[PDB]
Amino acid sequence: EADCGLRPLFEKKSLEDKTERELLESYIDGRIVEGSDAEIGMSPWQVMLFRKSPQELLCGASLISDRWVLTAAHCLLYPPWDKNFTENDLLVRIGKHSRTRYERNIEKISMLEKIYIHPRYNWRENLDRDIALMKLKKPVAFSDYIHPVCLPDRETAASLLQAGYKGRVTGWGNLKETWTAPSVLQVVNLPIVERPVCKDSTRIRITDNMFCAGYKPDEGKRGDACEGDAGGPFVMKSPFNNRWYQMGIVSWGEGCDRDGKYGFYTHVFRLKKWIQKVIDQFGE
Ligand SMILES: C[C@@H]1CNc2c(cccc2S(=O)(=O)N[C@@H](CCCNC(=N)N)C(=O)N2CC[C@@H](C)C[C@@H]2C(=O)O)C1
Repeated sequence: EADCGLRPLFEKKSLEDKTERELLESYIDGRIVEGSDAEIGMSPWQVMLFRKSPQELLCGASLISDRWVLTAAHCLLYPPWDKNFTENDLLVRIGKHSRTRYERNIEKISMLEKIYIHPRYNWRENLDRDIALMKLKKPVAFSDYIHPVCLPDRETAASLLQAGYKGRVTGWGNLKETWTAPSVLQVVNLPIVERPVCKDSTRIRITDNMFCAGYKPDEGKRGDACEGDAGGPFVMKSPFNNRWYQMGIVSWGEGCDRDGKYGFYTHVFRLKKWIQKVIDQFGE
């Protein structure tokens, strides 16, 4: 996308969201709290993936063009639970801040033309390459509240996706609500963890198409990956062109809020080839 990574209400407008300068600095602070209410238009690529019959929220996602939504394959397909949603079992709302409040002339809704899951998406073991692209029927117009997010390049992925560096999840606590055995848009900034540690922390076979984020718990923080939503986006603001890049789809995890457990994600850049191939050779 020629226009992405720049929020209409922020970067385009010289203003900067309260908690962002702790992302560029990747500098951790003296606070127990981590996530709270997210401000108006703080993430204009956030997409609400819905089930049709009955009506319910499934996953979060991301607008990348006026045509393509990006998400975790699991949201659409999981045969251990015979979960196979077709194009017309699902819909999307964009520009939503309040979970239960229609903002007039502001929020949009759309049905899907087609669904594209990854071919060697290993849903049989560890949800390898948990990625999926959704094409829209009627295309959406970018306003102040709807804007596409950027995709990483080789320089950005090498320079940003390292341990200690920080990223950000946004959602509506779907996850938290689903596995607690909540209202307006949530934002919680998490740091990237060492792949040596990611492995170490889980009994489950991980791949390079996967990375983890969270806090090692000898530095007691209340920063949990469950305040967002499944299939949601992981984003990191680049200090080389101000642009916000999506780095990892919220993939999977063990339990939720606990010491020395981290949210694993799809390695977006590592699959940059696939995503782009379908936009270049299928839509428009
Ligand atoms: C290979 C994975 C391993 N784990 C699981 C699987 C399936 C069902 C439930 C689990 S869970 O209990 O460990 N945890 C849930 C919820 C925890 C969310 N953690 C995060 N920090 N993201 C989960 O990972 N998943 C991912 C797979 C889907 C199918 C169910 C469920 C979810 O709703 O996100 C398959």
